[PDB]
Amino acid sequence: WIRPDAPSRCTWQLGRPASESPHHHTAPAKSPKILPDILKKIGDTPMVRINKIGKKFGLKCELLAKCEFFNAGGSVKDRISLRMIEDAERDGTLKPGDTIIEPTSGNTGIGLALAAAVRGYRCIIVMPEKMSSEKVDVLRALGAEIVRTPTNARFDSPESHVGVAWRLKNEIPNSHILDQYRNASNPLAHYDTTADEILQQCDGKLDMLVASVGTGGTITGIARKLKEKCPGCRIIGVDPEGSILAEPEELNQTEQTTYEVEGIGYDFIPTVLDRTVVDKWFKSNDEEAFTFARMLIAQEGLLCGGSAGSTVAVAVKAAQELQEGQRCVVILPDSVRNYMTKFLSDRWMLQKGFLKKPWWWHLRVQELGLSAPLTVLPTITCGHTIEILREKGFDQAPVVDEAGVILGMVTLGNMLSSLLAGKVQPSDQVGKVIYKQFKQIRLTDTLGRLSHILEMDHFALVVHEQQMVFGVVTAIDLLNFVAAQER
Amino acid sequence: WIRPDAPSRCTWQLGRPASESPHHHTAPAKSPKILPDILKKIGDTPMVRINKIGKKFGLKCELLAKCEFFNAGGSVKDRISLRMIEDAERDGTLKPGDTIIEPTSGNTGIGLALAAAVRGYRCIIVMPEKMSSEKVDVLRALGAEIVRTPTNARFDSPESHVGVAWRLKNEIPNSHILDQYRNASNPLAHYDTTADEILQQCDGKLDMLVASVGTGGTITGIARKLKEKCPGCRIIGVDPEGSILAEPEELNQTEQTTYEVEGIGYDFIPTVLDRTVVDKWFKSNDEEAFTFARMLIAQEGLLCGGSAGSTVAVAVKAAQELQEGQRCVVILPDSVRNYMTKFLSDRWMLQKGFLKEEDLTEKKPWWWHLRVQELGLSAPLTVLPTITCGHTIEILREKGFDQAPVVDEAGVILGMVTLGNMLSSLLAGKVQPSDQVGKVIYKQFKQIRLTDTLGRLSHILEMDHFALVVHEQMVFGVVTAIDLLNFVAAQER
Ligand code: HEM
Ligand code: HEM
Ligand SMILES: *Cc1c(COP(=O)(O)O)cnc(C)c1O
Ligand SMILES: *Cc1c(COP(=O)(O)O)cnc(C)c1O
Ligand code: NA
Ligand code: NA
Repeated sequence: WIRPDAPSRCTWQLGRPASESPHHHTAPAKSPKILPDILKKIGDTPMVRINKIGKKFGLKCELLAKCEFFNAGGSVKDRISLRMIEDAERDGTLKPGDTIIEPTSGNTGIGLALAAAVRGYRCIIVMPEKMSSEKVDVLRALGAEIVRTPTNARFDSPESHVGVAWRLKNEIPNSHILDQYRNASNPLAHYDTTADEILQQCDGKLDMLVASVGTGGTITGIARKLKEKCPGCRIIGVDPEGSILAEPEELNQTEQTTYEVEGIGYDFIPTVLDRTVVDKWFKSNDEEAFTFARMLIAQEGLLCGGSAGSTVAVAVKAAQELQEGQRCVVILPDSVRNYMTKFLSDRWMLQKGFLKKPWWWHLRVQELGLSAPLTVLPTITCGHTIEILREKGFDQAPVVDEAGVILGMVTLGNMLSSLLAGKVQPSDQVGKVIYKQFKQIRLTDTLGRLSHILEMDHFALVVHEQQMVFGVVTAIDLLNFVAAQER
Repeated sequence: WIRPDAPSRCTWQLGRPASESPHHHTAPAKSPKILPDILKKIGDTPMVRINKIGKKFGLKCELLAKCEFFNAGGSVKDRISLRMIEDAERDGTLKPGDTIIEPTSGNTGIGLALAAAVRGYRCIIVMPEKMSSEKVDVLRALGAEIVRTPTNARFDSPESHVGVAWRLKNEIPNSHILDQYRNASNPLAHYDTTADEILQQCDGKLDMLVASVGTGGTITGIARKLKEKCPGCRIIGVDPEGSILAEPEELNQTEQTTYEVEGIGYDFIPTVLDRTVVDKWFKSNDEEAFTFARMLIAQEGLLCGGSAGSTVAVAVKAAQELQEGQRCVVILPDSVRNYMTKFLSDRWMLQKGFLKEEDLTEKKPWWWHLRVQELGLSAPLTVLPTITCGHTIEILREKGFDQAPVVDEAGVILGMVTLGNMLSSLLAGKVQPSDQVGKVIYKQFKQIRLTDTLGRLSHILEMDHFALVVHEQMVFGVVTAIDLLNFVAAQER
């Protein structure tokens, strides 16, 4: 076994010329008009000015986001996945149809699974239990095999994601662990490409770089290059509370060692992380990470993930010293796709304790002044439905059976349109026209609750615990109320 | 009210010089090094060669995918959202802080909500009930207000997405419906940009273009440009069963008018759709759409949506008429993000009948239907929750076990402890020998029955490390992925 935290034997030093590098460096390769496969859509990610969040928190400098979620697999890790595989192929390590096994928090796994799918490798991913089910869904669809490990397993225990990866490799002939924690291809991808894109996009002018840290390849690769090209650029590392990557060590004094944000922080120092090139660390927490991720979406239209939020949360503190004319770049590592049922969900945010209202929000449904609806039996014909709605002056009716079970809604307009198009005959029962989907809501529920319900259903049927329908309410009724009140 | 199917008053005809257009026309532009905002990340999408799928279905031509899911909002509609807003701003129609209301199947709503978030407009989306909750979650996060309409509401009834959009607008001052069904800004975005990109990318050489159809903006804009610049190019339109877009009308004969694929097909002919520039239509269905979308992911690594699947399902038939050296381009409209809990989920697919246990078990390994009991389980040592960390080390070592379920006096399973994690914890000073195991115990696990299959175990092991075998409450066994691997390897030796 080779431990993921063994001290690095890299003899790189700032001031040492590139000639002396024992490593293979891949230069930018002119992209053809037609990409031979999706793996060429990795790199050259956009750099986008942040327009509202910096100003809101009193930054004077320019704040720019390097948006790594536009890579083919949706994350920054697509760069290292591709580079680790290509170098291993060049080395003769990785032969056609071999098996790739990787311990990952998710994104390196997705990157590797995507390349494996394209290139024809068997791919086995080992991922802690805390990681999102959205990651599992994409991994499965890409044909990866998936093993999970307890989130709280110490990294050197047999059941850690690293321990289990090495134990699987030992049982599977022609398997390899490319090993993002030790493989130079990880930070070198960022040194050769990500860093050169940033310089190019900024015309070599950059005062601060803020990056969250997991393996440390991103911050290490970018920093080694920037210290060479742009030594005035301050390097700011972001580490979650619970992790021990940050220096000085006094920053890491808490009991808690778990957190909800995914992809950053560890219980060991990865070999590829060079902490000497980080000028200053900040600790982040889950609440600010998710607050800022939601802000990035809502104010900048940037559909990014949790650690992107961590990074920007730090950047608005760290770049406060910068002046107008100066420039801070942040790395946004992955996409909102990984977190659809996590921080993107208000219910989740509430459950986890991580979370303004219009004037009408706390009012109750009954204050709408509901009209008691006409109801019809499910045995009514399409023709008699038209006749009774028009005769009684209603445009719709709940269909309710003899036992009082609400079966759905019919409307005058849809019944007429269906008749006139020959979809139903006047003597048909209403089965082919009835709207079956609706949501019940109480007389005593809030209009806020109604508003939420109306994001999923057209019709809310008003009921009460104490068999009767008190009203049918749609979004137009709620608007009419709100508008009338304020006119 | 203006019906979204009124006959087009456009007098374009194939052969009329571009100098006769009365429209505003843009073109693809080089983008700046630093984007001023994310709305610049729209257009110039990749054209990617499809390497496995074409060959597998016998195609001789080159098959290329235009991947619109790389746009800022995740779809092709980001092009028309931006264009409709920019034109309405230049017009003087849309003023600072006005309200945008749009009837949408979801992607145009997302596009407009994204632009509205950036530029500061109130945005109200009106979306049929069938559209995914993933769309709702993105819309919500972008600050859009969301209203829904019955999926099988006829377009001309008051409760359709188009009818409800009109009724909302009438009650909200300073609101506008940009109206993708009638607004020239929709097909023009594709005529001016999408089509020109496709031609630049193909060096002006292609033989067939296959596109699925909803508003008709994509196919109409592309086809009008291609018919002018590449008149050999065959235009193939894809329409779901249940929709009336396709011609001849005989193709549209069907029992149902509902389907699960999102973003294509309608019960009316949108004003922006020019069907005269479509050479041939193919009817698609849900099963092939989702089969092909999953195949695009699994074989090409293209993280696309349902209608992308519809399009490729048709392309592998339509392009059979092409020979080696010809080229077919397909439009892939949106991303897998919208369908995470729909076609991406095997449970949803099974529930819907688009996946049948038969070919779900054809691809299955020999061990798949063996039972957990056939692993030959060892009775595990269990320990009480009052055991100390020190005594856990001792009893595991003494009795020869690497792990033990923690089980209270009443038989409740509290979790697992392991020798390795207990020792690492002790050596690192996280616990002391006399501590109880609360801080080291793994509380997460999944129960499985002796009579469950190894296929079921395999699924379980994609979510949990430990499966604890129980029966109707003694523990029969503890199983992990490594145990399953060892068993399969031993039987295959
Ligand atoms: C003048 C430039 C450089 C020199 C002279 C240098 C030198 C070395 C040497 C001697 C090794 C040890 C090989 C071995 O133990 O088998 C090594 C490993 C490594 N280098 Fe470099 N290196 C340079 C640049 C870089 C850069 C730019 C990066 C990353 C951005 C990097 C990352 C690594 C990593 C991750 C390893 C593996 C560490 C280990 O196994 O302990 N190096 N380097
Ligand atoms: C090249 C010569 C073209 C001419 C002479 C032409 C002409 C016209 C005219 C005169 C109208 C106004 C209808 C009215 O309100 O009276 C119109 C509307 C329109 N045009 Fe064009 N057009 C051209 C190209 C295009 C192209 C390339 C597209 C789409 C790619 C397009 C799509 C439309 C649409 C969607 C409308 C709105 C239709 C309506 O409201 O009924 N046109 N066009
Ligand atoms: C990997 C990752 C990071 C950190 O990048 P390293 O190069 O591993 O330090 C941050 N966020 C997410 C979501 C990641 O996957
Ligand atoms: C809009 C859309 C289509 C059809 O494009 P049109 O330009 O409206 O014909 C196909 N698929 C998806 C997912 C869409 O959003
Ligand atoms: Na993590
Ligand atoms: Na649809």
